[PDB]
This record gives sequence, structure tokens and C-alpha cells, in this order.
Amino acid sequence: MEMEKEFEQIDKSGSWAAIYQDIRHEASDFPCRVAKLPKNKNRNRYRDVSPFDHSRIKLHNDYINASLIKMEEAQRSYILTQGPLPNTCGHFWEMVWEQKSRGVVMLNRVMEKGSLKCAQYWPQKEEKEMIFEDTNLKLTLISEDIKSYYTVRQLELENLTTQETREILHFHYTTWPDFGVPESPASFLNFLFKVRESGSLSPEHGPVVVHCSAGIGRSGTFCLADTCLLLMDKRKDPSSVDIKKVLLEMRKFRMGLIQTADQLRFSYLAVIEGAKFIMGDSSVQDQWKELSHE
Ligand SMILES: COc1ccc(-c2ccccc2)cc1N1CC(=O)NS1(=O)=O
Ligand SMILES: [Cl-]
Ligand SMILES: [Cl-]
Ligand SMILES: [Cl-]
Ligand code: NA
Repeated sequence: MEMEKEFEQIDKSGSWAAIYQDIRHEASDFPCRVAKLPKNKNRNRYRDVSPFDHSRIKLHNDYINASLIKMEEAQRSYILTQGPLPNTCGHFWEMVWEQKSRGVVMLNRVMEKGSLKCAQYWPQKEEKEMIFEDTNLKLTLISEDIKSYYTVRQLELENLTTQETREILHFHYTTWPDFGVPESPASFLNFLFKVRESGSLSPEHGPVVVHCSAGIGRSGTFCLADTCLLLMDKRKDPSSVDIKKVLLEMRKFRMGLIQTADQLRFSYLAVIEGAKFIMGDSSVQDQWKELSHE
């Protein structure tokens, strides 16, 4: 694969920083007029992380800090959003409901570096459901499966207006530090494939909702890897994937995707290693499971 040749050349010349900064300089710039309106100040976690108008998710005030990353060639969509705020947990679950998502991928912890980077937007106990009065939704913890570095939750979301009920799967990576990277390619891919195996990325469901704290760094890394693997999967041709071009394509839909050079570097590693599975190595998934120490 060309990505592996290019990774070798970037490593040898120690130029991940320059390569990553070139991507930032070339990244699309689009207006975020709605996000910046005064009435939406308290709906944004970070003043400088906004959804572009053209790709933003509208609630059915229609504003949420969330973007539809619509990957035409790969035929997969993701919604990337910030970690919900205390006043936007209702909006968040409303979006899940309206967009018909089946999975939420959370790549952060509620507390990071002493600070609250995400609201407690799901119930931690079966007998303590959450009711969101503004959006008329009820959220119940049904079960959870806790592993050493991630947790999967079965949630029940009820639209109280219609009394319809849906099952939402919550995939919570708990050891991915802000501005950092997963422990190994194996941990990351073990997690990614857990999401894939649930059905949550199927085109029969709405786009998976992915978030971290700002919904760009770790959320970006996750989606870049998944898309690159899907592209080579559809063509069965690892060598045809250009990672930097795919990342630039994603950045047309939301700003700042992948926040450090090392996250970009890690994405190459994950994609090169995931390629083994795509192209028919049937022992590698169990290797990843074992190496992840779940
Ligand atoms: C704690 O995580 C973050 C905090 C602030 C910003 C940020 C804020 C303003 C401008 C650019 C980035 C970005 C992050 N992220 C780092 C990260 O790795 N993922 S993230 O999008 O949650
Ligand atoms: Cl947490
Ligand atoms: Cl802490
Ligand atoms: Cl918060
Ligand atoms: Na458009």
C-alpha cells in the first residue's frame, strides 16, 4: 500500500507536524452564521468550534452543534457533535431520534484534566431514567457490558409524544485522552469493529452519532479510520486509499477534524493494520482482542 510507503517517508524525515499543518492550511472554510448567533452562545461548548451552516444538523430554535459528514464515495454518513451541555441533552437525544441513529459513539470521559468536558447525558442506573421535558423524550439504561477500556450500553429511548420506543447502543471508549491517541492500533480497531458488528453503521439506520468533547479530534480520528477502511473494502485495494485526501474531504463538512499530528499518524497505523482484516486475514481480529486486554 502507498499509505505504508508514505508513512515510512514521513517517519524518516520526521515531518508529521508539517504534513498535519499543510492539511489545516488547505482545510475548507465555510460560514457558521447560525452557530454564532447570540441566542446560540449557550448551545456551544467551545467558542471556536462550530458546525458549518451547509452541513449542520437541524432539530425539527433548530440549532445544535452537530454536522453531517456525508461521505459520498464511501457511502457512509456520520454525525459529529460536541459532548452535550447541561441545557442541550434534550437536543442531543432529539437529534438521535430525528436522525434515526442506532448507535452513539462516545470517545471521551465526562471529566478530563479536572474539567467537565461532557454532561452526564445518559442514565447510570436502570431505576433512574432520565426525562427530557423540553424535547419530550425518556431515556432508560437497560443493560451495560463493561470492559477494561470501553463500555457498551443498551439504552431505550422513548418518544413520549407517540410512545414509540427505540434501542440505542452506546459505545464508550474510556481511555482515549483528550489531544491524545488510543493505547495501540489493536485497542482502537477492537473498539471500531465492536461498533461495526452491532449493525449501527448499516445504511438501513440513520447516521451513527460520534462525539468526544468538541466533536472534532478523537471523533475525527475515529471517522477517518472507519471511512478509509470502508473505501479500501469496497475496492478491495488498500493502495488506492489516500488518507490526507479523505481527511480533507471530511473537513468540508466539519472543521478541525483530527486535532494533532500524532492523531493523524495514529490514523495511518490503524488503517494499515485494519487493512489486514479487510483483505482476508481472519486471525487478526482475535489478535486485536487479545492485545487490547479487554
Ligand atoms: C478536551 O478536548 C478538546 C478541547 C478543546 C478543543 C478545541 C477547542 C477550541 C478550538 C480547537 C479545539 C478540542 C478538544 N478535543 C481534543 C481531542 O482529541 N478531541 S476533542 O475534539 O474533544
Ligand atoms: Cl465518563
Ligand atoms: Cl481528572
Ligand atoms: Cl458539561
Ligand atoms: Na448542501
